[PDB]
Amino acid sequence: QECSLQSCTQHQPYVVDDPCPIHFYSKWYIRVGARKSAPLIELCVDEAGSKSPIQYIDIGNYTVSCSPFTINCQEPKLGSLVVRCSFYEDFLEYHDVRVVLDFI
Ligand SMILES: [Ca+2]
Ligand SMILES: [Ca+2]
Repeated sequence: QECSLQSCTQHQPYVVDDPCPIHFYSKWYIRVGARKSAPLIELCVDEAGSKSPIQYIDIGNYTVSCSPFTINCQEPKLGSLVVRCSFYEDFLEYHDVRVVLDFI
């Protein structure tokens, strides 16, 4: 699975369905420009055991929450929305799943 198609209300908050299978850890990124060779921008940061959206001056209010991960329902302006799914016993064994949105 390389992409996940999900449905939500355009421009309103949406808890993203995590496509990572059992025994995989999830981390959310934007892949800049949807270009494989480009940087991955991490969307959430852990502080004192809780996760919060990184306040990028540019990204705006795209990330509504990291408890749970919640976006405004739209494609990111800066690139693709990607979750990295990492196997619980081998962090070098992972697969990235791009999330794309249909609108209701
Ligand atoms: Ca990617
Ligand atoms: Ca073993």
